[PDB]
Amino acid sequence: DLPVLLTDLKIQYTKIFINNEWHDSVSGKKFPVFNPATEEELCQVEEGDKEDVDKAVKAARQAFQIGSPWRTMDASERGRLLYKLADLIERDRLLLATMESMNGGKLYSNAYLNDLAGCIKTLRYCAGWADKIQGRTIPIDGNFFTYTRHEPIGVCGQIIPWNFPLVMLIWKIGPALSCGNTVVVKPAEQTPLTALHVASLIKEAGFPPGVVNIVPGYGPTAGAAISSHMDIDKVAFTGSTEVGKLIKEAAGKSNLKRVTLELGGKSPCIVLADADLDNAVEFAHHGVFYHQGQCCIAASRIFVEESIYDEFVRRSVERAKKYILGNPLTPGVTQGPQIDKEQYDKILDLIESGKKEGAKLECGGGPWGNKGYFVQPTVFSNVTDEMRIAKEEIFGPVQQIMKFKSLDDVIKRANNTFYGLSAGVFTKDIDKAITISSALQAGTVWVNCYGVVSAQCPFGGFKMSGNGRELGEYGFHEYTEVKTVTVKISQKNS
Amino acid sequence: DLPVLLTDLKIQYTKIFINNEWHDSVSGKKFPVFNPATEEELCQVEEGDKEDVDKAVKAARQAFQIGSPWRTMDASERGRLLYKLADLIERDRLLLATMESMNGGKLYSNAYLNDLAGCIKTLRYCAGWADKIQGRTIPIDGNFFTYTRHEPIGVCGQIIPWNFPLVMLIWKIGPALSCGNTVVVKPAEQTPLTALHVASLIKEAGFPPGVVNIVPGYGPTAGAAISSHMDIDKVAFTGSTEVGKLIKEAAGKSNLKRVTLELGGKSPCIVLADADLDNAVEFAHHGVFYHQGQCCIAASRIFVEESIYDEFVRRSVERAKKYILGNPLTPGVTQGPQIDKEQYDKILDLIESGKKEGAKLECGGGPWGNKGYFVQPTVFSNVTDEMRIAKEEIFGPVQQIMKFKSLDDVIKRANNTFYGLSAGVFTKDIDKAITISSALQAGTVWVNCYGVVSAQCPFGGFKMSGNGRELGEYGFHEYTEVKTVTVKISQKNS
Amino acid sequence: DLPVLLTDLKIQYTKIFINNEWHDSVSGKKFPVFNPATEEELCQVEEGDKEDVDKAVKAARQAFQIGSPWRTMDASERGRLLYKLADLIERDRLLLATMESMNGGKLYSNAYLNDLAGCIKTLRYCAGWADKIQGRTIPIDGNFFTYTRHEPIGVCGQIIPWNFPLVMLIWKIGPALSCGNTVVVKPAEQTPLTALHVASLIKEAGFPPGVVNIVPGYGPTAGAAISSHMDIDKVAFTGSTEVGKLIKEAAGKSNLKRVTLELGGKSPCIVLADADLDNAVEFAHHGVFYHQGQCCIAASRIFVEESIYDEFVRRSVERAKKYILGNPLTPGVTQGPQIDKEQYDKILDLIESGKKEGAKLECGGGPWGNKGYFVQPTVFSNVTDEMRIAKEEIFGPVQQIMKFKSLDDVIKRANNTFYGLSAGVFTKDIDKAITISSALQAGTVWVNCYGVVSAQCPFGGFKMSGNGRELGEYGFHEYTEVKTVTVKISQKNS
Amino acid sequence: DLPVLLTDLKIQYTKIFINNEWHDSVSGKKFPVFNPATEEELCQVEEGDKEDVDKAVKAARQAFQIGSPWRTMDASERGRLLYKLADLIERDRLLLATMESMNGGKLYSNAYLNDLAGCIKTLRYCAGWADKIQGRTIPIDGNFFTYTRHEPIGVCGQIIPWNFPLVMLIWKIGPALSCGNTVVVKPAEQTPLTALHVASLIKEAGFPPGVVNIVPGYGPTAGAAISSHMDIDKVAFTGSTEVGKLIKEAAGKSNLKRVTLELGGKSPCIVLADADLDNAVEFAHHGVFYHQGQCCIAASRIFVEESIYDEFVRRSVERAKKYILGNPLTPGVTQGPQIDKEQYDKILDLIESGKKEGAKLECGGGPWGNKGYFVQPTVFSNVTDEMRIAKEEIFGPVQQIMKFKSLDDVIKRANNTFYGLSAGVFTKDIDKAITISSALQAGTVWVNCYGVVSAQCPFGGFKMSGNGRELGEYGFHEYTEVKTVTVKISQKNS
Ligand SMILES: NC(=O)c1ccc[n+]([C@@H]2O[C@H](COP(=O)([O-])OP(=O)(O)OC[C@H]3O[C@@H](n4cnc5c(N)ncnc54)[C@H](O)[C@@H]3O)[C@@H](O)[C@H]2O)c1
Ligand SMILES: Cc1nc2ccccc2c2oc(C(=O)N3CCCCC3)cc12
Ligand SMILES: [Cl-]
Ligand SMILES: [Cl-]
Ligand SMILES: [Cl-]
Ligand SMILES: [Cl-]
Ligand SMILES: [Yb+3]
Ligand SMILES: [Yb+3]
Repeated sequence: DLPVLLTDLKIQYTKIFINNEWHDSVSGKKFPVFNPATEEELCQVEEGDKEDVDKAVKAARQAFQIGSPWRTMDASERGRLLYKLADLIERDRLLLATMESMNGGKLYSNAYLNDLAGCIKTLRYCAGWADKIQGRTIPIDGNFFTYTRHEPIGVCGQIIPWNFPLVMLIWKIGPALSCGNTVVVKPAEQTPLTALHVASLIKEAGFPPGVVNIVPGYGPTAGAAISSHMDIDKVAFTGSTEVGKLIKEAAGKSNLKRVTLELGGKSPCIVLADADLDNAVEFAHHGVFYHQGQCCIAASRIFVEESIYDEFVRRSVERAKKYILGNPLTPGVTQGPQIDKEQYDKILDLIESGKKEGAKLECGGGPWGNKGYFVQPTVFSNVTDEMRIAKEEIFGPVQQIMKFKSLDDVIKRANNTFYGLSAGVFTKDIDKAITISSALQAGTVWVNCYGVVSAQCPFGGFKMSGNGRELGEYGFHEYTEVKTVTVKISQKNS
Repeated sequence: DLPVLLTDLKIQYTKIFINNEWHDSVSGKKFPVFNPATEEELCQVEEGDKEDVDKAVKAARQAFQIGSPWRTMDASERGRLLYKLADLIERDRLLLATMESMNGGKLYSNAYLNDLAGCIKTLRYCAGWADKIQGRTIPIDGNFFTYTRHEPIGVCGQIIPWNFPLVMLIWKIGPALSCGNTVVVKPAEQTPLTALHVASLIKEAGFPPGVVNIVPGYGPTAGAAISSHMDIDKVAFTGSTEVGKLIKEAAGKSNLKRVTLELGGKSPCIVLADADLDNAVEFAHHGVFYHQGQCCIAASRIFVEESIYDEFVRRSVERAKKYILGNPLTPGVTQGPQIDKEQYDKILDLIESGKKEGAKLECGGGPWGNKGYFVQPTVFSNVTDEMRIAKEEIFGPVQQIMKFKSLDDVIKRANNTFYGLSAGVFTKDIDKAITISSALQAGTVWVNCYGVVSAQCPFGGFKMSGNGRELGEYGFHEYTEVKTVTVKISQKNS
Repeated sequence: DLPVLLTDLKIQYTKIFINNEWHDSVSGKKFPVFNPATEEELCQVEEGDKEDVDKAVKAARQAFQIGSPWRTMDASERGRLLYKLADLIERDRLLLATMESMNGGKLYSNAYLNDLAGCIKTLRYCAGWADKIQGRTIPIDGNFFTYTRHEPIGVCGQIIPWNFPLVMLIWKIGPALSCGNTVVVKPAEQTPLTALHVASLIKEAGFPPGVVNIVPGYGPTAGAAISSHMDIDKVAFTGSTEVGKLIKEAAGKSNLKRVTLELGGKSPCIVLADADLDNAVEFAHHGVFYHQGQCCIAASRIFVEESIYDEFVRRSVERAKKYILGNPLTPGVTQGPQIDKEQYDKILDLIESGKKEGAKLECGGGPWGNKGYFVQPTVFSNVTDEMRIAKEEIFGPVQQIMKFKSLDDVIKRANNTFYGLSAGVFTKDIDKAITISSALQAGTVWVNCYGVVSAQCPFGGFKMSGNGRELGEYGFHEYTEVKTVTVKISQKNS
Repeated sequence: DLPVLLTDLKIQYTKIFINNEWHDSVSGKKFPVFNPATEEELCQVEEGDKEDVDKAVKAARQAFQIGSPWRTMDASERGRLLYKLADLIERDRLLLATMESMNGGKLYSNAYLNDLAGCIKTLRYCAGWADKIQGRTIPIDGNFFTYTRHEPIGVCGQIIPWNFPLVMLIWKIGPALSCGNTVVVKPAEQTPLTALHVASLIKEAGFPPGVVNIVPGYGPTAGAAISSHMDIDKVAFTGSTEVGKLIKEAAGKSNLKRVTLELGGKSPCIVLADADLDNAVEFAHHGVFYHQGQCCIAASRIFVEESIYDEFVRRSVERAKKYILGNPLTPGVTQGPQIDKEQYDKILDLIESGKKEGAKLECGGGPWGNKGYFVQPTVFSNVTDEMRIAKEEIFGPVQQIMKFKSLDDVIKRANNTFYGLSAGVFTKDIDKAITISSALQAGTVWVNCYGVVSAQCPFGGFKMSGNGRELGEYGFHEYTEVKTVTVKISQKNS
């Protein structure tokens, strides 16, 4: 069942968080924060800029110094702190899910049952790794004793998008903190509020000051200050391809800091004639429409074998026509608004390109309502590979359905993109499932499902959908720096 | 193609191998070695007993001493020696395959193309791990530096069966030597000859003396001397369930040495109605008949869904009726003899139990020829779970075919055995393949194939088919002894 | 600080725990449980025997069936249950530490601050591994897809000693449960009480019924029923060498179940002339006297370089003369009783052998008090390697101090034992610390400390001190069974 | 001993290597290649540019296609090919060492005994990993089967410097090929010759065409074509900080290809008063002077405790005054030339800055000879942290020696650099060795030695000395791309 907050949500935490204390901006400037379902201002937040990032980095650098509490405490106690933070987020789950929905335009049902549960589970997963991060002893040639330390990197700047503010906050700080790093987090200008509430819980849990610093503010200002900072050792980012390129360039020009990126995609589904048809239609539908299409792994190209193409298209339209748009906090509402004017304009412009370029509009195709950034759920059939809605990430509720008959050809078409975040394969054939998934150039391939993401699985893109992996055992590698120590000895023995 | 030796095979190495020198038995006694296809003596071999094992253990213990060449050389040089040994076996492949066939009653085609290639590949695989065996550095609670050494165990006694003399020799010494152990090997009394030739190549490759010692001789004498020896750290064994129990008991009574066992099985195949029928028939046929049925992973219970049962039975009989029995060295011969009188008697007695207990004899069912331990390839249909040929490992060319209709029931029937070495599943359904293989209590489960064994895969039994794993990354664990070293330090840092 | 229970301890849980319900013994028989400090009966407990073990195994087998709640729940939820159990033990820490002290004769200060903290930390460590136990995907030769499952083994019988009842209970059930096994636990007849209280918390935490079963009772009865049971897949044991041999023999005779043993030791310390002398004296003192000497890793042979031998002996005697014997619940008491009459008699008989065989009695040497199994802390100097107190594990407060001058010789003397659980090295020289620790045949080697044991470190013996490892990453291997699944595919790609 | 080539070296391979065939440049242009010891031209080589890189990438992309020989062959056969290549380089060791010395200005003794042995050993190490690169099976939440493939990335562009042409060629292609990638290699314009000879051996070994392509040519032309290429998946680079920044920027602007860099350093040694003084002087001397100082790990800041500073300085000068300069092919010659005019000018300009800024010139300080880019081995004492020779990587035979008395302060001074490739610690104190090495921000820390690099150890920089690691188990991660495959199943079991 779906419990709700029984009193009005009151916003309390609006300031910059550095050394576990609340700071005004150095400039004194604040910026507004809006509800995307009403277009109304929720509150003002301190606007961080380069001078505020500079204060946060100095705090994170001090907290990382040899001999500091965060460097010297047991790894198991790092894990304890993360498990306590997860307990506190669970305590404030109603508050946090409500704030996430109100600020992010996110269905409250999903915010409470999915985002908040993913936050809690991911933190608990990360807490468990803290004292299980291990180096090696190595049988080097010669009379030496050689071991490795998988040390924390140091100060990690982490730039977060607006589509999953809480989940992405925990995906970033969970592994970084578990490995022993300190962090300077820059939440999306649209959605700083839940991150600042989590900062209050980081204080309450007892993390040493400066281990986690949060600087709300804008991208070209605070974000660029992070990417180009001379004392940040690593930057992690999730968001647009364009900013990703900006970050890697600024990183190259400044101090060659380590960079990992996750940059969205144009993820394809291949539905073979032998697929469980109803299962494939349902998973591909949710794959493209989840969170109003504002998901990096959106299943935005669905290739269906000709023998079943028309049935797939009809059943997808039937399912797309069943949505209730409105305020994401009202029960029964099944689609909320897009985040803001920029994304809203982008979706409408791409929908129009689909009409003009000759796609078949099966349903939707325009805006909705008198307030809020709402877009009708839209289905396009007979899409071809050269159309804009086939090539560009839309980040809206816009589904593309294509036909194929040659399996060889559709794999090339699925791979013919600079993106490569995820893919789906729907078939009952063992051999096809293994060989197709091996052939797709995508970081996660789902077979007979879609959008299944768990803390135990590494997640990240092939090609221009990004570099590096998050979560799972493998993701923790990107938050460590390996040191080899080689000691001369009189005689070694195996 | 299949090259052959162009001169008569001459036997040269017949003595006990200790400290890289050839020893007569302490007793002076020798024992005969026979060709199972002719029942004629090939040569005499020095008979090792407890006093000879005692000399070999003293040599292996000396070679393992701290400061010795084998303990102090680079791990990478241990690997070099193993790769050189593989090169030398490849050089003597014609000789070794011929000797293996003549002594072991093994088809020369298989001996040359399969056993010898598996020997060479497994050695090269093991050589690659030598300098990649690594311990850990561990973020222990408190102000300590903790690391682990994955040391060699020490002197490993290794008792080998007669069905795959060379392959089992390399499966044992490859990992043991790669990890840095020293070994005392006791080949089967039936088949000492190829092991002694390999000992000549261990000398030629340059292994330090005492690293590999080979003591030919009998089970209750030399083998029991190994299992009960007070200075052997580990015993590894492949052979009968009965001896396996004898070894573990003697190990418990003496010095609590580590024991790993592989003890054969009664491995089942489940063939669902949707299986590729011809593929399933061919793999199950070879699965049961390979090397005259003298294989631990023999597919000796084949459960076939009723809808296709009669077709499966007919096609299996058709395939079983196509064999040519004779001397395993003559080209075109496709089935050789059983190893000796004991195995021959055991197979005939079990075949007769099948007739008496009411199985349907589809073909074969008796002995063959005027010399050699030959048994007609035999197929039984309508087998039921209480018959002796359903319960006891036969180790002969005797195939059992059963029907089922309830998938739930046939999994229980497949699991209703104290054995658990391997199983096969034949289906085109993705879900069935994953769920059935997860549900079978067997160490290796093949899907739409059978008998696929490679150096990269751990191999071993569930339940009374044995303990521990051989080969793959996981197998190397059983040839190391973990030491934790914990050092007090003034202050640790992550 | 050291909080205490503010009301009398009342014993509640005295029955057999099977399927999360409390059972009387099948026989109806109960046995008494005593306080070793007073020799007074505390309560009666249901006496489990073979028929009760048979009920527990049937319950554990049912809970392990494919499709059961414990097999199908998320690994992460297995970890959740373990973290909840740790929370509950932390809640009942005062109760549990008091009961442990009263039943086990264990100083309350240590019981509360060390045993209970080790229980809580080890459980939390084990909970973190549950969803991080992973198999492999393997690049096998040929056109196949090969992966491994690291499955739970199944029903694990776990026999626990009386010296660390709670800690050993958690060391056994923590890893077993984290890996997904079900367990049948047989606590020491002397000390069943804390295990039965933990069983009440296993119920409260919500573990599915039959996942943990606890059968109090005696060794030759309930314990032998476990070792010889035909449907227990693995037995783990900590206790005497003699029973260890009995278990491995019964395991070999019955169903070849997997066995791991930890069997105590005769652990040596080597103190070089350059050692921090006061540091070495203090660590070696606690190493031998901890928990009245009833510790497997007791530092029961201390070899000290001649130049500093007399100073080491004097300082050790000074420290040994500072103890206060009495009831382990009274504050300020620094040594409690031995567990029972058998251990008490054994210690006194070995002390007398030391006197007769010519050791120098520096202090102690006899019993103490009018009630309770108390032994004066005893120090022997000028011990030689042939004396009984040099060879046999004493398990009492009896310290042996020896001199050496040849480092080569003292390493041989340190290694000249069938035991091999642990060792200590005290030196300021880098090279000596690495080379000596590499040369000692012991499972844990401490450098400039002793007795440092943490959940992150594998723990176990070389030689006759046992087989296998507990805790750390490596310990989890012994609670999994590896299954290789190899799937035929049309074409593989790297 | 040191064998030599008995006939004149004849240069044969001067063309671009693509698809295992020799190509002229698309332009027709060639460039000269010089001997740095004589300043004389050795031969002309085809000059590759963007059009040639484009041909090589197309070939490498074709060789990486699903279904190709390199994608479908057994991993073990990838390893076979690498071991065969190592055999062939060993066969041509005299030829290759001579060519390396003549083209690279590298002492023949080192070229034959060190570079060529490192090439052979590193290849054999890499060959062993090929079929031991494994993914995971993961106990994900929900009813799913999840596994990972550690796939090759794809086409890897690899830009090589002139100081270790062969060793760096093998460090790049060894791991890349072992993991299954295809490569486009751009050797230094100064030193293309040995790489082209190795290309002839790649053909001879039987690597499929297009797996290894080598495009000799210049940095701003062929190198920039690689860094900015839209179909190269990863670029690896070793060389200057400045080019490293250029590569990462071009990578960010083009296709966000993965980048790893190794960029030299300013590596410090800390010599405590208790150090073995002669051992520290010898290791620090070779650490700074190896290969005429043209080593990334040059020990270019040596901090010595005041009590022993003057003795360290004298002994270092004594050792530096014992060199024989001349042609690196003549026996007895112990220092060769610098690579070219640019490096030569840079060294002399930095030597002069040392004089002007007030360092104490102990020996050397100017050029040498009438031909060749020779520099006298130069020692500076009383260096301070603000001088250019303290801050800038010199890449010449120029040693800096500094004093300290505060250990806290000297660690800060050691860390006060944007570099971070390596460091050395010289002390006999266990605690100091562990705590100092933990505190240094450097990728490899040697204790009581220096410059010990082996194929089993990961190697790479902290901070602006680069990102990622090469060699060892950890280095192989950077040549794989992780794919998560998650399959819906009816019910999972642990
Ligand atoms: N890490 C090392 O081992 C190493 C090696 C060589 C030089 N260095 C440092 O660099 C300094 C300058 O030496 P250098 O000029 O010969 O080094 P460099 O970085 O310019 O040359 C190294 C490699 O990079 C190539 N390259 C040059 N410009 C390029 C560009 N725009 N794009 C892509 N590739 C390009 C070169 O052709 C060569 O293959 C040296 O003095 C030394 O301090 C370090
Ligand atoms: C034997 C040897 N001794 C050395 C002593 C002092 C300094 C450097 C040394 C060295 O470098 C190498 C070497 O091949 N490198 C390439 C890889 C990066 C490191 C340099 C070998 C080698
Ligand atoms: Cl992985
Ligand atoms: Cl495995
Ligand atoms: Cl370990
Ligand atoms: Cl590592
Ligand atoms: Yb369906
Ligand atoms: Yb010296």
